[PDB]
Amino acid sequence: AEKPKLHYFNARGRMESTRWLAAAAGVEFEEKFIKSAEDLDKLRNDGYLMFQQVPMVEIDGMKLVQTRAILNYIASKYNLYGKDIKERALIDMYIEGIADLGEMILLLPVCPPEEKDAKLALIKEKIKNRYFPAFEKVLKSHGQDYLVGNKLSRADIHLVELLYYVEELDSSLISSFPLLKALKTRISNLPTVKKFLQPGSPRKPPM
Amino acid sequence: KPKLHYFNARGRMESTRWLAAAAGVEFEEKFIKSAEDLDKLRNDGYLMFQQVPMVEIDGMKLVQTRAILNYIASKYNLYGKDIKERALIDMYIEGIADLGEMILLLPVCPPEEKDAKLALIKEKIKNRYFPAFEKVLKSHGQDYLVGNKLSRADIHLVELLYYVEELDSSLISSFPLLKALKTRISNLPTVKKFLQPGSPRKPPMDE
Repeated sequence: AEKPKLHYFNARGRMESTRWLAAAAGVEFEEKFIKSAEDLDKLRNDGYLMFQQVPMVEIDGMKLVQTRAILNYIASKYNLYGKDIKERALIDMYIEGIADLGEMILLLPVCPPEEKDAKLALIKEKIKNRYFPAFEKVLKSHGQDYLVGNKLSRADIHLVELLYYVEELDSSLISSFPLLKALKTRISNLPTVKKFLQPGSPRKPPM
Repeated sequence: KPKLHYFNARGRMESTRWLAAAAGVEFEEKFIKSAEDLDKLRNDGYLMFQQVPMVEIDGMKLVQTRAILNYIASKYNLYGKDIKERALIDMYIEGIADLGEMILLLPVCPPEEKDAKLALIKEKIKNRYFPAFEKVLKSHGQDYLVGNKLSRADIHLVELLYYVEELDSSLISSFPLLKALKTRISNLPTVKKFLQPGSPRKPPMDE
């Protein structure tokens, strides 16, 4: 078959969690960077973007836009979405929480300086009182190596992706959560993830 | 019977009310009225991220809108036949949610920004979203968005068409197929029942 093709800017943005997930799944893919406005216009004009926006991933005859659509399909194809419907609910619950926190951090740079030193305080407070304790609690509930069904899933990947960004913001934030640390160590040590974390992978830098 | 915990309002629960009801599911609701109605669910451990919507369903307490919806869509055979169908469904409904979201928080928009944000929402409706969906209907000529059969995508799009009608009734005017769909979907027994006075269908907010 043809290798999936990822169309985005040569940046993290809204395409990174897809890069992490496909790499974690050991899926080989090609990137096509948008590097000019005219490049993006090429895409619209050719009819490649349903809602005129990227990320778009070409995969299995499809031109999938919308991060959640692209990720849902990849997680499913490569068996990282639970073994049943109830497992998918826990997974969706977890990863939607991660997306919410993700979202905040993603857009934190593109706001005013006036709204900034409170939005940061508000992010850090939610990490430490809402988000991190909830994932710790889940890992403590079962004592197992993965978040769901004692098997690696997209929740592990997306959370560990998130714990990497949380590190860049403030490395002290995980410090009271030992099981999250252990998870971040365990997942970074999986062969595919470890390859992704190595220099030269498709992992992107911060802005 | 599933139990919706939300405020007595549309909010982030309404699209679940539509979907439950389209699928012939009787649910109960439990309305939060005070900040200490909310505060009870948090300390009771009922909310994973201390937030509503929450649905009690099949022994789970599911939070996050997308988790609830995905679960209900699959359980009631409204999520397509396979992963490729779901992907087209996901692509479509995430587009819908993106527009839904802009419309959902128009009321809470800073008042000096409201004029531009409203004007931008209409531009997107007219140029981005409504044509994408007209083009889909026109490409297969079939009565439903996906798989020649009822899916959550038809339900979510129709719901949106009603919020767009409340905003500006001219917007749908040159989208014949969107018009045709809104009509056919609103005459499905369960939906017609939902649109009738005295259902769990919630009003627009006003203050």
